[PDB]
Amino acid sequence: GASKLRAVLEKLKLSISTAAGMVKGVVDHLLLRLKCDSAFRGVGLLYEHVKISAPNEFDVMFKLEVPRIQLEEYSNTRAYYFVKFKENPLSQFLEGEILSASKMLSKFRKIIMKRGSAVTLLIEKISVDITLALESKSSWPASTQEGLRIQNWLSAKVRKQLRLKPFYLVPKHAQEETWRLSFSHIEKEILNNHGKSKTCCENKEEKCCRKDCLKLMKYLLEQLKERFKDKKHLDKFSSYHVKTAFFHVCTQNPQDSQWDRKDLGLCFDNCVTYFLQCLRTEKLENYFIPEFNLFSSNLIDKRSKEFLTKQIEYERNNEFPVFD
Amino acid sequence: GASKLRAVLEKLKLDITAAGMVKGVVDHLLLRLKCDSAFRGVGLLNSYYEHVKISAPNEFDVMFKLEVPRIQLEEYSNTRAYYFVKFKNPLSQFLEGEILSASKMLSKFRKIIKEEINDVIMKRGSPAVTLLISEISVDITLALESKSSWPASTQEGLRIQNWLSAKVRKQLRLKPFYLVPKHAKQEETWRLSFSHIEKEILNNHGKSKTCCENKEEKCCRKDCLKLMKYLLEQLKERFKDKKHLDKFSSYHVKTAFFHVCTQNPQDSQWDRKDLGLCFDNCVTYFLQCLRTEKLENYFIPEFNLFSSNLIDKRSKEFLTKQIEYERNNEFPVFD
Ligand SMILES: Cc1nn(-c2nc3ccccc3[nH]2)c(O)c1C(c1ccccn1)c1c(C)nn(-c2nc3ccccc3[nH]2)c1O
Ligand SMILES: Cc1nn(-c2nc3ccccc3[nH]2)c(O)c1C(c1ccccn1)c1c(C)nn(-c2nc3ccccc3[nH]2)c1O
Ligand SMILES: [Zn+2]
Ligand SMILES: [Zn+2]
Repeated sequence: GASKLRAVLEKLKLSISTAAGMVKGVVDHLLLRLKCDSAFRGVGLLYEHVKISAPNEFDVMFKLEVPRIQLEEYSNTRAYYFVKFKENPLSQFLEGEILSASKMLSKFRKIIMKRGSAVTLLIEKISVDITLALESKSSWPASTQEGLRIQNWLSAKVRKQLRLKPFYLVPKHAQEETWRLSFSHIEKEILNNHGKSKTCCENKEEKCCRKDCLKLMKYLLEQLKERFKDKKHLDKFSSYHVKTAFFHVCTQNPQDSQWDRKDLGLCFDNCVTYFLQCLRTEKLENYFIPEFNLFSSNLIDKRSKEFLTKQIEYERNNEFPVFD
Repeated sequence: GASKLRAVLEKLKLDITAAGMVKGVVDHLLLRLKCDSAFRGVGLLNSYYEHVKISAPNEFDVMFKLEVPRIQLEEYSNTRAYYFVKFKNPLSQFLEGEILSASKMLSKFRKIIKEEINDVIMKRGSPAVTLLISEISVDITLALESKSSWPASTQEGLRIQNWLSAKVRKQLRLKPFYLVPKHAKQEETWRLSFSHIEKEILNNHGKSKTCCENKEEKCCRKDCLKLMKYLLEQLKERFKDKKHLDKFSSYHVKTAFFHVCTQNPQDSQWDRKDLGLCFDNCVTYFLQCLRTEKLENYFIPEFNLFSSNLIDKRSKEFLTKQIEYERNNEFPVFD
């Protein structure tokens, strides 16, 4: 039954660098204007399409390095932090000793169109969501110590090299002045360098279906969210849950031969299965922050997960009619 | 006879505390050099110390790097490896016309180091300075760092695509390259250096990313390289009172080994069980390079390390005879 999945992927691919050229013009302009300011002088780039079905909705991130940062964990949430400082161009945005996300974002929007993580620009069909992020080159927070468990797949050496890279903090409510950990750069680097073999997907002998499986999962969730957009059951699910579950599946299946392209049908099915399991048991560990449960009852209620479970099982039993 | 090979490797493994002493000197030198405007951005390539000889644990090798932004290279004759350094300036005090003088820069480098050393002893281009700590030796090399694109002479080198992948080769070529002062057969030229890339490929050396991180994936690449280098070191020692082997170096061994890695890209061609054959096939390849007088620089394909203009055929024939004898008699020089 994988032929239908292949048809779906063909249609998704036929739907580019033009629109991105327009977006690039606008983003370079905005970054120059921001760089003229004392507080955002170090602003910089770390295009991405959050929804695979929306080729004209872009997502970019403006970073800003914060040297010698001091993090205060909010409420043992493992993912949300106050940003204190350990000579400070962000002093304009302090509320006591904490960097205020409110003031910083207010000024950021000022320099920058439409309304945490911060601005939606139009450039008649193209939309661009811009998120502000602090960059830190300090070691990763202690809540990540047991995350990114790629040692049996991409290797312990790669894990060390990745953990030597910066981490990011985006403004997000937990209490209004908290910042949330972001590792989207690591997710991207893994997705584009995803095999146990370094030449994975560089030759016919070593073609795998990891990326295709992820795209099919994201498209399944997007189609289901669209179809039931009039109900509220699926409003809290996002491609972040899909990507986290996909990375967990990659950890469970670390060999390239478990992702042979010929087995797309099974591989995708496996992905679906794991996601469904996560829904039923209400457990989806953040891939980088293992004590953060994205499927906690404090975040998504039981009924929403049961509804998504039923809809997905229906789709799989009927060869995914929502793909059409 | 692979058991003897593994015995040799065991003995080579069995103090490197010594580095401590090395570090103590190195840091201090770097402190002093950083007070000068010309050497303001000096640092360690980074690992403070390396060893060019597997059998000289007290003989260390250090590279001090210094970034030259907006560098302009001009290739000497068509050497493909040697260049004059010009600029597109804290180094303007060493400028002879429009070209950076290796002689003046080196003179100042060693002057500063000598004055700092006096507060260790100094021995009199590339290993700019040799310091003897206590009774421990440290060869220090000055290198310019350029973060611009690699020179055009390297465009078809580093052919690791079928071994370490094309993505890895692109990432490696995005790293800086280095220029070490070195005279050419002309005394104000600089020679390309990629020893950082060499270290990276040796310590991340398999097609599989988990090569040598578990029992199922142990390969014998590093052991074959160690055995080749020990073979050369022992042969150069045994015949050091003749000049026949003075021009051969661990660089030749390493270059030939990397070529063999390109020829045998699969981890299953380096299974630890097959150490004996793998090493043999390394020796053979090196031998081939000696007979045909051809050993392309792994990063600069048109620079022939075994050219008749660099090493004459008498030396290559002597080394071939010695190596073939050793291989036919189960390597008694290892003892
Ligand atoms: C990925 C992502 N898909 N996505 C999405 N998928 C859709 C599918 C159909 C229709 C609409 C859709 N919208 C979305 O809205 C995000 C955002 C995001 C995208 C861009 C900018 C900001 N946010 C995000 C979220 C919802 N959660 N999240 C996150 N939760 C965390 C918890 C702990 C630690 C880190 C965390 N990161 C995150 O990054
Ligand atoms: C000679 C040498 N050419 N070379 C080189 N030639 C090039 C030609 C074109 C492009 C790049 C090139 N790089 C190089 O990088 C060295 C180094 C070295 C190191 C530090 C400073 C200067 N050169 C070295 C090594 C790698 N081994 N080695 C050595 N092996 C020994 C074994 C036994 C006994 C003594 C030994 N000495 C040694 O001298
Ligand atoms: Zn692949
Ligand atoms: Zn190995």
